[PDB]
Amino acid sequence: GTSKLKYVLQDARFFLIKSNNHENVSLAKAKGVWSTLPVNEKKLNLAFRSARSVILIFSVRESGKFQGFARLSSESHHGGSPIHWVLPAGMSAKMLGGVFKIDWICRRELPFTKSAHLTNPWNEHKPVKIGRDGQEIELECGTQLCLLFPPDESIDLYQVIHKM
Repeated sequence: GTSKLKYVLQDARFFLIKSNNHENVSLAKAKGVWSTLPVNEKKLNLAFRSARSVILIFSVRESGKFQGFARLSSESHHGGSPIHWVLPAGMSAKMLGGVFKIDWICRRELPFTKSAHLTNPWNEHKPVKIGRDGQEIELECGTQLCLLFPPDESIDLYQVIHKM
């Protein structure tokens, strides 16, 4: 192991990402991209310039779990291959903001039952599983949450350390 992981998380910022469906998280896992609404896009872009690592922790609504976490490797950008998200009905892809490139750090799941002892001071100390899409997670909460995930032996953090 967890040492390179701890190095990546040192002084990171953490954001809760809530997805309405598994297909979008699977797309993000396969393509290494994420997109969010502009209010969250601006917060993530500000954070990306401000911190060594900005970590997105993903949870699909009604799943009762986190599905993994990833590190921003770029600010948002527009143009390029349109990502075929499953949009929330109404659902203009034009309503989305730009595309963030992300490097996955752990693609394994963690059930909420394992994070019930972690509260997020930036969301009224509610359990860290609770929060709107884009909710920032305080440093210590976010670090301990990431350390709870089962190690993902498929990922080599040597590559993402060099991007810091």
